[PDB]
Amino acid sequence: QALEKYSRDLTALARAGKLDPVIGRDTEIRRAIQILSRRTKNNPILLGDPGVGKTAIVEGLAIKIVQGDVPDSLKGRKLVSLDLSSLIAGAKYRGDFEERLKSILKEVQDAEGQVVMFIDEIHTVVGAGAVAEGALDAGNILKPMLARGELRCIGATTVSEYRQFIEKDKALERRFQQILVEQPS
Repeated sequence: QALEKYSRDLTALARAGKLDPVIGRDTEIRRAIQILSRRTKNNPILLGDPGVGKTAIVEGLAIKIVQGDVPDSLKGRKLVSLDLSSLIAGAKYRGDFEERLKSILKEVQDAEGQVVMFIDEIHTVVGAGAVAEGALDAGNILKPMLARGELRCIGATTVSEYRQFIEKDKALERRFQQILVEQPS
């Protein structure tokens, strides 16, 4: 709330048997877990073309969490996927857009690491120019939060978009660990 409105709860979906089995991704999922367990460089970012099924890896992580197959750092966590398009479409002015986004993210922060957030197309929230001037830019809120390590976050994007919008930003580069997803599975 409005986290519930503007996110999909992957851990809840996992518990209901609503996520498809993920095969051939044990290594990638294990790596994401290791990354999420670290002090600073602890935001895994899945890189690969759309056709490799990056979201499935996040769904696999949700599955592992709910069966308790994770370190103390992730035991009992809720894993949510942020729905930015719905937030953008539902707002018209910068003020209330940012207030609603801050409200969602404060709820995550107040959970003090009990909530992990997946952000797909993450280059679109880093305030590096993917969002048009004059358009509603989540980067105003998410760039500083991510750069300061205020979120437990998994991201996804393409290699080229990562290199364009995230690479060269030393603050984000420091926080993120790339996981290359080479082939569909």
